[PDB]
Amino acid sequence: SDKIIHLTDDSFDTDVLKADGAILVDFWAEWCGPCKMIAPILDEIADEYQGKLTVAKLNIDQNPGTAPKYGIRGIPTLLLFKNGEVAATKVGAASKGQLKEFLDANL
Ligand SMILES: [Cu+2]
Ligand SMILES: [Cu+2]
Repeated sequence: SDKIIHLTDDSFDTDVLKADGAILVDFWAEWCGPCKMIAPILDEIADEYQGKLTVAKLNIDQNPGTAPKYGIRGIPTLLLFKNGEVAATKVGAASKGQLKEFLDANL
């Protein structure tokens, strides 16, 4: 968790929308087992990709306003923002290797 940005509905418009560079946003909730499984993978990705990527998390139960802005249907959903715009999307479970493939194709 040392490299994960904790987002809220109150901070999203600053920390994501006013940021240049790439930010991987994980939309999650505590009831979601696959979300909890990807959590340690995100710590590893945040470290390996530091300096070309920031990793952030938004809990959709605590912060219900953001996900509908992007039409999110279910979780996990990962949105890769580049300079305030969604540039890539991945839904559902992902292994480390699958997440690295997704990031490498988009960074
Ligand atoms: Cu950490
Ligand atoms: Cu490292």
